[PDB]
Amino acid sequence: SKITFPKDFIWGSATAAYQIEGAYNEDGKGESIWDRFSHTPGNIADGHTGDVACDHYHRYEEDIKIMKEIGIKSYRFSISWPRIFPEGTGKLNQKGLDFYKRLTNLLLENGIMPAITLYHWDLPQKLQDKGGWKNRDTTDYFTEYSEVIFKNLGDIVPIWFTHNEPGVVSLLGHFLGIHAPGIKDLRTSLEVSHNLLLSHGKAVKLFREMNIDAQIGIALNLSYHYPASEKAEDIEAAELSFSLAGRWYLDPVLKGRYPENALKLYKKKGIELSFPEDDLKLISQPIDFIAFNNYSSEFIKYDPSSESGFSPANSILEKFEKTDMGWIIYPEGLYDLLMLLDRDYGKPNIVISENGAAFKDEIGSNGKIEDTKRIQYLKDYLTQAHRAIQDGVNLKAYYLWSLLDNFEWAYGYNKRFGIVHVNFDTLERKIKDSGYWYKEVIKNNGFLE
Amino acid sequence: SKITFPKDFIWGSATAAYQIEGAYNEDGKGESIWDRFSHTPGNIADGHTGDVACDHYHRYEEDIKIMKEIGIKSYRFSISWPRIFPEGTGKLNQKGLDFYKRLTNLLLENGIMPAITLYHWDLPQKLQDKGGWKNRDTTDYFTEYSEVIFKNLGDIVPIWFTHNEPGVVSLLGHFLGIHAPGIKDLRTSLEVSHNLLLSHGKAVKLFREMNIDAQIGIALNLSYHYPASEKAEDIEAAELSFSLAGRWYLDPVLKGRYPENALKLYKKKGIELSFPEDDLKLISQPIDFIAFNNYSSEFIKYDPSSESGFSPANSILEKFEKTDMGWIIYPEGLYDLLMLLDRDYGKPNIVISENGAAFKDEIGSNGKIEDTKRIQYLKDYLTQAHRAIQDGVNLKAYYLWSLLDNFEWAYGYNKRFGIVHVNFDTLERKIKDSGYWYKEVIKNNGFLE
Repeated sequence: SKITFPKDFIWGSATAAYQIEGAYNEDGKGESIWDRFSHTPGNIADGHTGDVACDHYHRYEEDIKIMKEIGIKSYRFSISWPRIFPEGTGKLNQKGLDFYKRLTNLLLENGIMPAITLYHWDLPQKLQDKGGWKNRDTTDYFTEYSEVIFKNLGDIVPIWFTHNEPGVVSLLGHFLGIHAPGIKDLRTSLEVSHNLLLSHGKAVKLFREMNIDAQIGIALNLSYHYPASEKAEDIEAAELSFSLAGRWYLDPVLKGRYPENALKLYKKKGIELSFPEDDLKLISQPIDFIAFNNYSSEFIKYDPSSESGFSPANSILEKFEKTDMGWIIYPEGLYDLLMLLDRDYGKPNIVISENGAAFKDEIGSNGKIEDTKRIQYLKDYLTQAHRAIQDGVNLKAYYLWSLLDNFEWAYGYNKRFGIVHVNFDTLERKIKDSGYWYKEVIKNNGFLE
Repeated sequence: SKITFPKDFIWGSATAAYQIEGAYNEDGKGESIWDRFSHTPGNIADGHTGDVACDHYHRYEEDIKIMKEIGIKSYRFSISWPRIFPEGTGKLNQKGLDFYKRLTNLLLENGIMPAITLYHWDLPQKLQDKGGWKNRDTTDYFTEYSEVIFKNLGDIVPIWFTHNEPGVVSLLGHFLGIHAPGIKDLRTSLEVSHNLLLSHGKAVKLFREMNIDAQIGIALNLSYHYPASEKAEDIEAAELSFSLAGRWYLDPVLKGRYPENALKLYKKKGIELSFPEDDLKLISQPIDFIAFNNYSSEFIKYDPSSESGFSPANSILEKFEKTDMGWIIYPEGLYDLLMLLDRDYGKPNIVISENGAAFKDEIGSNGKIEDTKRIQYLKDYLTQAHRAIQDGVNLKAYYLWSLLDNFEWAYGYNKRFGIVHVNFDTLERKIKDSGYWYKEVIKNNGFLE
């Protein structure tokens, strides 16, 4: 029927600093927890690292020329804290500022709109030696680094994101220890989650003290959690999952409270931590939008066997086509989530910081990546993005993960979310057909479903 | 019978940069191969690191005050290449220069004589990413860093050392892989040995050209290798040891050649390497003294089972008292060595860069270390040091390993060579009776054995 998005609708594409930049020990960059986690056997697939990656630190001219060829209206990227403070606090590395100052000024001049994320998982490894995000002092040092970025880049950068997916940091990084910094303790994982949100609060508070003419938010990891069957135990098992997962960070930020059903689950395993009541008021600090990262959806069943009181319903999930990551494809799962954010947090302004997919790419005998599946995935999800805007959602932006094939954390370079293929041996970019598609979607401001 | 050393004789004590300094990521210091090797499980005992160590970087005032309170006339220490050049070459780091500038000036102003080692194993990790010592271009970068140190600290600082124990670096670090950078390939272990020596040559050749009013040398790991029995297979086995071990580095430096018997061992397992045979004239470059590091002596027997063609004669070695390291005590094994270097290399000027011993220390109820064994060890070895000077040897200096308790590489902090006890929780120095002994031994010159 032709879908057309709002005229003012910002199209964009996203990347992260460690994932693409490289140059892990150049121009006075301090070590990050990821440099350190990446160097140790057993952590990354095939013993990959982010030492070189896409080498975006040197080749950012070539990238921007590509970005403009496709003609994205907004490039979402991450600032490396260790390039701005190698020691987390103290001596400013002016080289690392200049790089991001330059990059932003090349974006503005090429008519592309900058969208900065202030913490995309790096954490200087020096703050990790004094406890990292467990040491509350880190939340102040985050604010110092936030301050210096705002002074320099404040006004000229419209869209800000304090943190990317604090959910995965605390869960994978501090409880399961298959992300950096590789810690494995439940109590610590909950102390960090708080200390992260607090750090978001302190940045917003400072962002209002300075009065930067720009919009700030927080990028959360969010999926819809559907019950396995419309039965009291399974509906409740799902509501507890979403609470432990995405509502644990949504409710403190937007409702100035932690979800009760989750908190009860923690104390039933003999764990309470007395969050000071003032900290939640500081976390709840009003924000100009909520941003989130979606890819799939979860199907939870009741399970006394898991100490959680629930588990995935693998019976149901083995009915969907799966991405290369093993994650189900379910486009409507996006719509229902948008509607959940609309009908639980007061019709806020919504941004999509990340949405995309990972399929096995090849360069064919024609020297081209014909990733019809990625394209299929994309347009399916974007039809449900549109559907939600039609039914009254305030979705202001869509950022495609990712612009470039990059370092996918504990999977290494074995998974490609890029719309621009990157050969990690030659560092040659080949714009995918999902790149050329996206270009036309931005131009036409839609596609004929 | 009282022994008295020459009146000019320089008494000293020795430490290394990574073993005491700490501040492993402060004031722009680049990562080293040791920082990297320490941070990986299964390398260092009890997962110990040199991240903090004795924290000499911040507490050097205190450590000089002690150095002056005890006699010592010269302090031998190591400069961290990564503090000078974080990337091994290119951008300076003036904060790293100023630290070692300031340190040396406090030594000259407290009437103590500086003795600098230029490479004590902390190769910048960036150069290890481009092949490290196996990439010949590291032997040029070594010279660049040497240049900058000579410009600033050349004429002041009388004693220099190009390398520390390049025998261990190549054997442990690049064949056995139990030292940094952890590599396990024989071929690569000999290519590095050559590249290290070559790097020594280039530094001495650059020294002079600049015309620095001071003496340069090289600190080599050196024992004596006694045959198990006075038999043709055992005498020869012992000669082939030594040749692999210490002579491999002695002969190239002082004779301009590699030991034949050894080279013949390496071609018998199908391994040659084309020495450009003019590098060897650059390595052989005359040098003002030869320095070495002795602790024990080896007793080799013939062994067709060991693909070496020899092994330790455990039958004999189990008749000596043993240090905490498991190394035999044999004082006369110093003398015979001091006669072997005196005979076979043209009565050179000799320095002892290191001697000392590791015994289990306790703080008694009197809050004092009564390390009678360390004192016993010391005086036993020094008596044979004297004996060699009486029988003609040109031994100009003795440096006690070590001033402080430190990071003993793969053994962690489990081993104490120090004459100054260091508590690696509090960082409190308690001078170790062996310390107080050594103060009197410097003041009255020798001692009554």
